[PDB]
Amino acid sequence: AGLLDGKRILVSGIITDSSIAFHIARVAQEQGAQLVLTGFDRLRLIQRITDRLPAKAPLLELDVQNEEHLASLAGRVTEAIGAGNKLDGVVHSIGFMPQTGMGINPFFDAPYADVSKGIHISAYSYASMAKALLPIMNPGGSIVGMDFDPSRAMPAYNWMTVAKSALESVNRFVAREAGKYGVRSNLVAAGPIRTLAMSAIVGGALGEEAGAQIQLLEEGWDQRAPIGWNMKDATPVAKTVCALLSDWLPATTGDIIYADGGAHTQLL
Amino acid sequence: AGLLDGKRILVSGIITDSSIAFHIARVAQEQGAQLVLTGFDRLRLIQRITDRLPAKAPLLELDVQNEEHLASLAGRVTEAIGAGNKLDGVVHSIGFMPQTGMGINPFFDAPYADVSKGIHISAYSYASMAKALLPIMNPGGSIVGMDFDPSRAMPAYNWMTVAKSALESVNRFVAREAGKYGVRSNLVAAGPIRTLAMSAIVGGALGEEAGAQIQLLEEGWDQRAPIGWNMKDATPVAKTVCALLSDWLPATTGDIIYADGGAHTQLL
Amino acid sequence: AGLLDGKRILVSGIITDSSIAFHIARVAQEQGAQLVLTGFDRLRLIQRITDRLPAKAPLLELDVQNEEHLASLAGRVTEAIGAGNKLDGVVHSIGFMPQTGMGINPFFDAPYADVSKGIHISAYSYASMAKALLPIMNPGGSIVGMDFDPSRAMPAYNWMTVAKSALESVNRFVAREAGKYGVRSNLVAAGPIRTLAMSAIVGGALGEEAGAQIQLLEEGWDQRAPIGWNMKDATPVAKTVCALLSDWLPATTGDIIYADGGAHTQLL
Amino acid sequence: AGLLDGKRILVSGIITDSSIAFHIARVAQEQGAQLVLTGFDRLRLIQRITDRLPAKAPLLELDVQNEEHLASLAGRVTEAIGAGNKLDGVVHSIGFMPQTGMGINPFFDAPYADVSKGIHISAYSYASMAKALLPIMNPGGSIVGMDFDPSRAMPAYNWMTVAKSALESVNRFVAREAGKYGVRSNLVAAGPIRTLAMSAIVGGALGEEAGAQIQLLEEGWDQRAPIGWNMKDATPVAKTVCALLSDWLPATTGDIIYADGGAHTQLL
Ligand SMILES: NC(=O)c1ccc[n+]([C@@H]2O[C@H](COP(=O)([O-])OP(=O)(O)OC[C@H]3O[C@@H](n4cnc5c(N)ncnc54)[C@H](O)[C@@H]3O)[C@@H](O)[C@H]2O)c1
Ligand SMILES: NC(=O)c1ccc[n+]([C@@H]2O[C@H](COP(=O)([O-])OP(=O)(O)OC[C@H]3O[C@@H](n4cnc5c(N)ncnc54)[C@H](O)[C@@H]3O)[C@@H](O)[C@H]2O)c1
Ligand SMILES: NC(=O)c1ccc[n+]([C@@H]2O[C@H](COP(=O)([O-])OP(=O)(O)OC[C@H]3O[C@@H](n4cnc5c(N)ncnc54)[C@H](O)[C@@H]3O)[C@@H](O)[C@H]2O)c1
Ligand SMILES: NC(=O)c1ccc[n+]([C@@H]2O[C@H](COP(=O)([O-])OP(=O)(O)OC[C@H]3O[C@@H](n4cnc5c(N)ncnc54)[C@H](O)[C@@H]3O)[C@@H](O)[C@H]2O)c1
Ligand SMILES: Cc1cc(N)n(Cc2nnc(Nc3ccn(Cc4c(F)cccc4Cl)n3)s2)n1
Ligand SMILES: Cc1cc(N)n(Cc2nnc(Nc3ccn(Cc4c(F)cccc4Cl)n3)s2)n1
Ligand SMILES: Cc1cc(N)n(Cc2nnc(Nc3ccn(Cc4c(F)cccc4Cl)n3)s2)n1
Ligand SMILES: Cc1cc(N)n(Cc2nnc(Nc3ccn(Cc4c(F)cccc4Cl)n3)s2)n1
Repeated sequence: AGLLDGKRILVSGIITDSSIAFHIARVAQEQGAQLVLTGFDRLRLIQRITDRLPAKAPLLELDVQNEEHLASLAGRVTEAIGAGNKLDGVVHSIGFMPQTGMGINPFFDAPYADVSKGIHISAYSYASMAKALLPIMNPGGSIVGMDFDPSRAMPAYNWMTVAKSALESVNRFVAREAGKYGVRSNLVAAGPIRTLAMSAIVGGALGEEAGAQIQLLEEGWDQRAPIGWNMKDATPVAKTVCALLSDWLPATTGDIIYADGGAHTQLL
Repeated sequence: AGLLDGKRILVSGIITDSSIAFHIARVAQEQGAQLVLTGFDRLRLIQRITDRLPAKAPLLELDVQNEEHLASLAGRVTEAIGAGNKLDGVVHSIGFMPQTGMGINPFFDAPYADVSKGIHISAYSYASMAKALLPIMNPGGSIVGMDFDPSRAMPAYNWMTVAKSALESVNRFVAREAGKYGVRSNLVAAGPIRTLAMSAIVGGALGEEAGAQIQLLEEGWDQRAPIGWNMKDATPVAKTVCALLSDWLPATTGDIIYADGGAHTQLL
Repeated sequence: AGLLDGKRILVSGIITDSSIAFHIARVAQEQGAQLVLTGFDRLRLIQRITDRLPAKAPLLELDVQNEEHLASLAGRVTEAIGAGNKLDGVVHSIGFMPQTGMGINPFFDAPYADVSKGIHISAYSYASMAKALLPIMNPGGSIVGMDFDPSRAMPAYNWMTVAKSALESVNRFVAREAGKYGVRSNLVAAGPIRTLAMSAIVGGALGEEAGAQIQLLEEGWDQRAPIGWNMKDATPVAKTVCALLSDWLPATTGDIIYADGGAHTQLL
Repeated sequence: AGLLDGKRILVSGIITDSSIAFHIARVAQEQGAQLVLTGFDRLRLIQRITDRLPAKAPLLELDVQNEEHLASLAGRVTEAIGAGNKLDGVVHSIGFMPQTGMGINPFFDAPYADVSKGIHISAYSYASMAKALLPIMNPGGSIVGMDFDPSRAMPAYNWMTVAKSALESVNRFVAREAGKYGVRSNLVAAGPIRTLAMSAIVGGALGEEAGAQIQLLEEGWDQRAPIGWNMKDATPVAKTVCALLSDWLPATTGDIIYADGGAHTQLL
């Protein structure tokens, strides 16, 4: 049967059909999973997109910055999957950093209010989500988050790299808490993916240099990667999240699995 | 419709039914894989152990230190799986370090001839095996090897830790070579497993202190592991090797997946 | 004759004579450096403590959360060292995490407002300080910050570990900026030291079950440390900051130097 | 006075006036150290080179592969520095990998006899040297070895990268032993240095493709390094070894100090 056959999985972070979460949800559904989806702000738009998934799935509003949304989350999920049922998987595919903190603006010019908003959404919310959903998770369960290797500095990513460094630390502590429930907590450090936003930067939305920068990053990534890297294909990343959601990585927690073509293991 | 259905996989390193390779072979077979097994010396003695696996599998002699064994290996594998057939997976579960380099003997007292024998078997042979089998491997294939996290020094493991540090480097270069074939190369860094040598030291073979050191390591490993660690259970390790042998980790190469209960991510 | 002879160095973070910055200031002064000191809140207590240093040094108010304090900082430093003079070194020995995010309070119960305050002071302010002081720094100069190894999760440190993970990332980006000035940026990852909040008999934000855990950390640190760890001696840490402030580590930037007795390199 | 004033230091690995050890020996002597030098094979030539150092220093024969040379080493050093005197420092600047294991030959084609020779000289000998000299070292002493970051694979370096991975592991264990003597053990991970052999490759000794590979590595290194990288200047590397030989890094052992311009901390 499917790799996630009979598993109830919550998938957050679908905004467009280019979203890494859209591919995670598609592959999970193809693999037998029953999903609950969470969306933020543009809920009629998210619903129009989630309608294109292989199967029907409840859509729940979740702004990770809203305390009431988090407090009611477990209650709202239980109502959607049915009383007496628990989640076997949670996918955090949420990330945000204002333009002041990521892009063409100098590193020193990012106001802390902006950096703090980005760290809240990109790092702290991994713990928020785990706090809310662990009480309605089954033993053997899995929490997966999305990472972009922050171990070395790079142009443009700036405070998003700082936020991913914090996310990596948050994951290690979430694992400590999750373990009390028999639940694993891990990250998928993916190589660059051509989402709508990335296609817009490459296209010059923020100028020729920011575009050239992303194309240069992508070129070197495919070059270093012993098996190559196709930024236009999120399926290898989606498959890796599903591997972690499955029972096939049962002794891995507080960790990072690199779905990057093996680029991080090569210098040149 | 198991995880490795229709896959032809070579599994090296079975000596007892406690061997990590025995559990890898058992889980792979349970998951629909057609296996070729390689054994070191015994063969007749090894065959009686492989006979206890869920299904029949050809047993081939392979001493990684013997040049003729490696030269003839691909030819012998092809004969066993049938002309026109190729391997989809290779499992290197081979390791050895003489008592002089691993145990109660001081680190400075290990003669280089002994360290060299251990490095040959435990590290260099990962490249030797890849060299021999990559020409008879299919695109999308996977080479998996066994590691014991050498990133920090520890008592007793001494030169076996040094050998694993070399193994980790070898795997990153093997990935470069394997990529030319569409093949991934990765290591499963396992927590301590009660195999032949481990059960011997615990049992008192190198005295009361040495046995006590291993029991203390194991206690602390389970303590650190947010999901715990059972050194008497190789199934979580075997399942992880199968995840890497599958098509569910398609963008991971030259890497290390930690099947250690998440112990390496926790300080205390 | 001294290691920092003729060097003008700014030292932040003195509150008591137990403060790592007090020892950095003392060793730097012993080594020929001319200092400018920055203090926060209790500027009367700070002045009396700084009066105990081997030599006189101007004391300037600096709350890293106050925008005006940062905007006026370079101007105020220049006034103290004399027009036409620039800093050769900058020491960031600033850290803070509320009791909700560091201690016995559950990890999930730390409100983001508290975590954000801690990340602002402990991580973001390293960039804030570099932004303010780099325009008044000389080529060959050095920015040093204080880190506590966050690569593995641990009890009690909780969100302070998350903040140090962010600090490490901030340092790599600050190095990029500093390099444009011929200035190096590095962190000193110290072993635990009994400073104001760490205090067990007189003062301290550490009490009851948390105090028990920090005692287990202490003993563990010294056991792991091949050269031992004295939590009551900040001199080895102070000497390491001075090594980075000197011209003896001229090719090291965006890095971490561990003054921890070597504990981080040992498993057991 | 000098950074190594009154310190008795053994310096190995001088073969040409371009050798990293020649610069280490020159800077150490400039900084007040009294040295003992060890040379291999071409001792009349080594003497001619070492005659160009700022001060006279005894030259001792030491082939790290010769057991008698190691057994007699401490005795021979004591005779040179005078009875009752001990070394305060030891510099291991020894490295070798045959052309089959480093260069233009395929990674899989390196015979183990060649790899074993290279690992013996480049990694194992760090432990051999420490075994021999620790009994004649003073508390507070320092053992320093030379490294080239092997954490990521790269073209051409092949089995030398594998040997450096082993060296890094050896260092962590040597630290455990050294600590019993109050002696620190660390490695200096240097960026590429234009030694005679490097100038020969760049110049086309192993063909145009190999030259271009080295030139490309060096170009990328200077690019990533926030403070740049001059492969033609060994002084920043020599100064870093001296910082470790001094009393200014007293809490650092079993570690790696990167004298690489900060390159290893930057992706691009
Ligand atoms: N695209 C890449 O190259 C890449 C690489 C590695 C990791 N990632 C990470 O993958 C994740 C998904 O990003 P993506 O590339 O699919 O882009 P995306 O824009 O499709 O996804 C990010 C999601 O975060 C959601 N979000 C933002 N603020 C929120 C809030 N307050 N509450 C709830 N949801 C909120 C958005 O609605 C969106 O659905 C992010 O964590 C991102 O950092 C992306
Ligand atoms: N047991 C643990 O705690 C642990 C932890 C991490 C990694 N590992 C690694 O897992 C692997 C398997 O070891 P194990 O623990 O299952 O024990 P094991 O004793 O059952 O297996 C090691 C195997 O190596 C084989 N071997 C030795 N020399 C050989 C040679 N010259 N040619 C061919 N084969 C040779 C032996 O025949 C044996 O089957 C090793 O690489 C080991 O280092 C073990
Ligand atoms: N003590 C340890 O075990 C240890 C270990 C590793 C790193 N460190 C780090 O060393 C540094 C120095 O801390 P310490 O241990 O000497 O203790 P400390 O309490 O004496 O020093 C922390 C300093 O931060 C200052 N500070 C707090 N909020 C501030 C603000 N808003 N603006 C400006 N200054 C502010 C305080 O006034 C104080 O001087 C910190 O960054 C700490 O995280 C400490
Ligand atoms: N040049 C670089 O790009 C670079 C970068 C990082 C590290 N390193 C390392 O720095 C060290 C110094 O090498 P270098 O580049 O200055 O070149 P080098 O050739 O001048 O020095 C290497 C030394 O090893 C000695 N040696 C070889 N076999 C020996 C044996 N059996 N016994 C004793 N000595 C022996 C040689 O005589 C020579 O003095 C080596 O460890 C090298 O790996 C070099
Ligand atoms: C790790 C990662 C990668 C991506 N795309 N995400 C999701 C995002 N979350 N917040 C973002 N905000 C911003 C501010 C500016 N940009 C555009 C831009 C850039 F300037 C430089 C590089 C890439 C991009 Cl897309 N995106 S992007 N997370
Ligand atoms: C990482 C790992 C674990 C196991 N079982 N292997 C396979 C081996 N290959 N050669 C070995 N040789 C020897 C010599 C002595 N011992 C026993 C011992 C010890 F003294 C100290 C620590 C642990 C052990 Cl098991 N094992 S163990 N590799
Ligand atoms: C890495 C480090 C060490 C120290 N002293 N600092 C500076 C600080 N800044 N704010 C702090 N605030 C707090 C809240 C509670 N405590 C006490 C406590 C604990 F409960 C558990 C562990 C350690 C400690 Cl110290 N300190 S500590 N940074
Ligand atoms: C880490 C490091 C760098 C250097 N030069 N050393 C010292 C050496 N020890 N043995 C060496 N042997 C060999 C075999 C072939 N080459 C030439 C060559 C190459 F093919 C590829 C790259 C660089 C060079 Cl120089 N050097 S070089 N250690």
